[PDB]
Amino acid sequence: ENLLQVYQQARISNPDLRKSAADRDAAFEKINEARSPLLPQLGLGADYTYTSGFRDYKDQNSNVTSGSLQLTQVLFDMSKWRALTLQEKAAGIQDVTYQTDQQTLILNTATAYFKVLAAIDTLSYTEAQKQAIYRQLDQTTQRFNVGLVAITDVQNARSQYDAVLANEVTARNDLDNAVEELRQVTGNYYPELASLNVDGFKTSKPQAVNALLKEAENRNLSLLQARLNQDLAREQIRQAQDGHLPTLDLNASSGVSNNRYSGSKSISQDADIGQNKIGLSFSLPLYQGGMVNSQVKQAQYNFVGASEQLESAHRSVVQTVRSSFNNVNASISSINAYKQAVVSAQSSLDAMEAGYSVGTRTIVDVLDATTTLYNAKQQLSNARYNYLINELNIKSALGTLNEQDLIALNNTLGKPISTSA
Amino acid sequence: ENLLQVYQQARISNPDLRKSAADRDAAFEKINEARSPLLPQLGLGADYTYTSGFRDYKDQNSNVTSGSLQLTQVLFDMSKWRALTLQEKAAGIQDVTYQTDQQTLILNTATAYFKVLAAIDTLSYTEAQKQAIYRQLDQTTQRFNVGLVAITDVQNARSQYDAVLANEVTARNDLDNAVEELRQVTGNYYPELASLNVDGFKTSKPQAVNALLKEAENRNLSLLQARLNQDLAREQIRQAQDGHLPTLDLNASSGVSNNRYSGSKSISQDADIGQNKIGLSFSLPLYQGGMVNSQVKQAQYNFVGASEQLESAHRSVVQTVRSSFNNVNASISSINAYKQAVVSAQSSLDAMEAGYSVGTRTIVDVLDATTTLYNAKQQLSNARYNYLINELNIKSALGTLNEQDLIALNNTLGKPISTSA
Amino acid sequence: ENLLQVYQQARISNPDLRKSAADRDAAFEKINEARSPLLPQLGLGADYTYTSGFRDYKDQNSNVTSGSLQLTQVLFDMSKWRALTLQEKAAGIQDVTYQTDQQTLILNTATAYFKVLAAIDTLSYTEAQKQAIYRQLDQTTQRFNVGLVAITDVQNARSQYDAVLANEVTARNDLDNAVEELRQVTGNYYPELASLNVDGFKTSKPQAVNALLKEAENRNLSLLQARLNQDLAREQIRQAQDGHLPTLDLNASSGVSNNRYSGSKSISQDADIGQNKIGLSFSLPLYQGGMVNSQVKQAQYNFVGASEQLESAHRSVVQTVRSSFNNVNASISSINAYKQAVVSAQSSLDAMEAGYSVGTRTIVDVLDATTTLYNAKQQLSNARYNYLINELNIKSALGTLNEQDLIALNNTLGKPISTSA
Repeated sequence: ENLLQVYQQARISNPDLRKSAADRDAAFEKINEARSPLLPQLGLGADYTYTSGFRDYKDQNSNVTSGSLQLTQVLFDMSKWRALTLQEKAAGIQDVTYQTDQQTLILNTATAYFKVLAAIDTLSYTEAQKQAIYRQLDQTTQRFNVGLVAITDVQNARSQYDAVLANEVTARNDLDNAVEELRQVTGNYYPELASLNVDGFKTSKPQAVNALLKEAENRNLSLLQARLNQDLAREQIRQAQDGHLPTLDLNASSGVSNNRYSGSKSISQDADIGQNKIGLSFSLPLYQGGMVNSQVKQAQYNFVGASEQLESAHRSVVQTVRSSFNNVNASISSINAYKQAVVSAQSSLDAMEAGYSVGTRTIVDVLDATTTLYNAKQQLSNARYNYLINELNIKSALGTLNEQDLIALNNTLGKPISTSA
Repeated sequence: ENLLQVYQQARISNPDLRKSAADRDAAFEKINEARSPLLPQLGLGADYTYTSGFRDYKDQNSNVTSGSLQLTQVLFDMSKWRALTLQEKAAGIQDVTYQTDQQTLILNTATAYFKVLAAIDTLSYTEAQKQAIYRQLDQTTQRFNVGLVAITDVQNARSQYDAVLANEVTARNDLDNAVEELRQVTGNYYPELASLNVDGFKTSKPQAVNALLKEAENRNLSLLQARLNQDLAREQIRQAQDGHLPTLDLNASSGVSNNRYSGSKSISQDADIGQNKIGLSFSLPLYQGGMVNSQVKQAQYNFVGASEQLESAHRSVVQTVRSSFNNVNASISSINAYKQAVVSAQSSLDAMEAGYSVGTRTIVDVLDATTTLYNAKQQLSNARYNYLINELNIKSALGTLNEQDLIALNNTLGKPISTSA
Repeated sequence: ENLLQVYQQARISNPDLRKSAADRDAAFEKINEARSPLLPQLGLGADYTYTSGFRDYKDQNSNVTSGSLQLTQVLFDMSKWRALTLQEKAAGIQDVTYQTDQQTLILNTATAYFKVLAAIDTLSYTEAQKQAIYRQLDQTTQRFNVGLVAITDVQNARSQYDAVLANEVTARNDLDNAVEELRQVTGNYYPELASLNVDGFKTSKPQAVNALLKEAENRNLSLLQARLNQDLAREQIRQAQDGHLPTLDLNASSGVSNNRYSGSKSISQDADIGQNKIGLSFSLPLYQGGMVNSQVKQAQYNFVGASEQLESAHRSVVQTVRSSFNNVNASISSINAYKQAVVSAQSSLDAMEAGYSVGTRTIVDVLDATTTLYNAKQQLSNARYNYLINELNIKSALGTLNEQDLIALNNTLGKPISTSA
């Protein structure tokens, strides 16, 4: 149909993106799950015991029926506060991952679309190669039936034709499997896609690499995730440090009991009482053997690990940006080179035909020139499509990949073409 | 030896499969580990305190020697029941993974076997190519020593011979490394394997793709694992919902104590008592700040995630099945094409020899035709072996991969051949 | 600059290695975190309640102000001891992983260095190929302007020149991206590297494969990690078995309270008391429903799993060693073969030039011979560099990879060469 519509259908019906969204929302709710303990923790309890006497208390039994409405509340517990902040930061991380999955979806959809298109172009060029080989083979066959050309040329052409047939089979299989991958990405089978407009296709030199690097270190996603994890490790250090601190707990209750002491020797008086109390509960772990002073060092070493992960991510980002810039410029230069190559190879094929007419060159040279020509055409098409893919990879490293780049692309796509075979 | 015996030795002595089996059994025992808490939790305790008086209780000491035979039991705790069911479902999942590992073992063993065989065939064809090149080179050398052919042809043939030597070295290394991988899979080194019977080799068109897809969505393993995980997520939702519910606990004891109050101001009476009691313990978390109402939403979002994983698995399965069907048909068509190509290339080589005898064609064309012929033979052999591998991949996507398919294959294998070099 | 200096800069400024070191130290501190509980666990508590009377205790209130200096200590708890030993073993495992990361760093640095060098050599040979093609094209152009050669040869040469231009573009891009990867590894951009000294380059047959296998099974790192995990599983079995055992706990306190009973019906006497006690606390889980007898079976099955992982690691090690030995010998044989091929191809190119002068051979054959010659040169260079890489892979499987092997290598490197283009 088109690239934009394909991305729409994907975004609407892609499961990996939906799973990342689910995880994001699950984290944003784990936030409340962690806020819970800082809120009142009202409860309720009961009991019914039957005490007896095994020795020295013989015949002194009892029948209790107790209830309780225990309530709890936390006035100072920094560990829970830090866990809450940690969960907020993890939610931010999962949001970043959702963004990354959006970008990955756009990129994979475009990659599959252009793989399908390159497969179509390759199949068409291979079929054209086969047709040209068959034309030459038929010419030689007729000129042999009359008595001009020898069986040698016929057999050479037959061999080349068979090889081309095998290559065509391979190309058809590749095209079908590419359509299947496109389906796996989007969900539907596309019998007609939007082709490329080479009559107006043009390449634009990318922007300065230093500006790309600034925009990347500012807006990239893996780097952002790394620095978020660094902040998370800092907060973990603080969480561990908070182990040295006290923990208040405003308790409360509405206790009630119904004692019914029984037995012969039972002397105590049956009492049905109710006890309501409200009090605090301090705590201060003076010493624990080194749990806190060890968790702190662990958290500091994990913070070091996160800092090093951040540096590694910066290096990977620089590599990605530089490689994408370089291979974009390379795709441009190769487009130009393969254009010149196609022109020169068509000229050389005409010259080889002239020579075969004369007698200098041989049909094998003609067929090799034809193969070279059509291989050059294939390489040119693949270079165009790789240029597009590499532009997208650039815009991905920058984290500025969105439907707008896909619109800029779709502006390029022109007439439709079938995925048949 | 043969493919069936190789698979037997593997299944008997493959460590990855054994590890998956170990994990399966570990889960089936974690079942009982989780059933435990629902069973009585009898225990035993003791104590020996020496109380004193810091202020207002001075000279009022004590010496207690207490014992206890605490017993516990759970009459209503849905969280534990749901954990038990969860562990049962995880055991089912691990069983599915064990099945998947069985299939993967069969497939990897066959892949390695056929890689070794293709390496042997490639090495043999390369050696034959070298021998033909040397025959032509010796013919030219003699015809030059007599004074017919020029040094030019000798040097061309020498160059081609050297290139073939290098390719032969590469092929020998590949064969040896393939034998080593086969060993890594099975455990033993195989100096004689069972070759292919091309004199009776034939290709059977696979069954309809729609029937394949039905059988796959019914019997595939990744899809089954995905739906099992979906059910697991449902049970997790119920487990979380169960947080709103009460929790009974039938307590019990046989308490005994021996108080020996000491001190000058000690007025209480020394008592050696025994207290046996049996009672219940209700519980009802009216409010907790949102822990349950948050765990529930988390579980619902994880259920959504599992549903999306299931859809992704369905898509991947469709892709796998369609790709396997397509590349099977492609292997058939390529077998036929490369057969025709080998025939035509042998004919063209004979024609080039005739031409070199005449004077039209040149020795370079002869050697290029020979190289084409033997490359075509290599491609044909590799196409056969890939057809077999792709049949196996089909039967894997369907989840119907077992020793029976390997027997159907081994029926194909014929005379033995050595892995030497 | 050089290989040794590059490895120095890497080791000093590589983030992955630093992260592995951080994890190692974090484990060696988790050791103390786990030793903690076996040490005194002094604490401190307080309380302030206001009891009332709901029914039958009306007007019998209270105002307590309690304190406590609870102390704890563990005299027999085998679970904690086994956890301590487990953490020690995990620290050993992480140390092994740090060693593995050191080796991986050395190997990746060398791989990137030699990839860059091979890219430089390939680019230079491609530029030389282009220059030779242009020389032949200019000769033909002049001989056509005078009236000797036909437009046919001119066009053939033009086509070949264009193809070479495209290949040169690809090579330049590959070189730049390789330099970028080298940067990602080390941290700095290297405009001048140390080239290879082919004038004294030589290959040494590796040592016997059986000795390699002994040294590997003795000093390899994955195998060592596997057996360490096996021992860890044994200790886990013992940890689970320890669930049957008792658990003493030397309690202690310095309790103090200030009761201020209030109310009209309040008859009890206000008391400000202090209670200091010190006692033990036994424990003996006679029955638990099968938790211990199930954890034990789980640990035994996990021990089986670790044993199978160990066997798999042994097999993978054997495969790695045998493959490295084989492909080293293959690199040697291919070096020799490609040397002979380069010599013979240069001779054949001279012969083709002579023939074109005569009239037998054609310019297409000349250019094909030139392409073959320079492809052979590329293959020779790549074979040298792969021989070096495979020597390093050998020394890696043996676990004997260190700065000394890099020094042995750097001894090979000679004059410098630029990474420009």
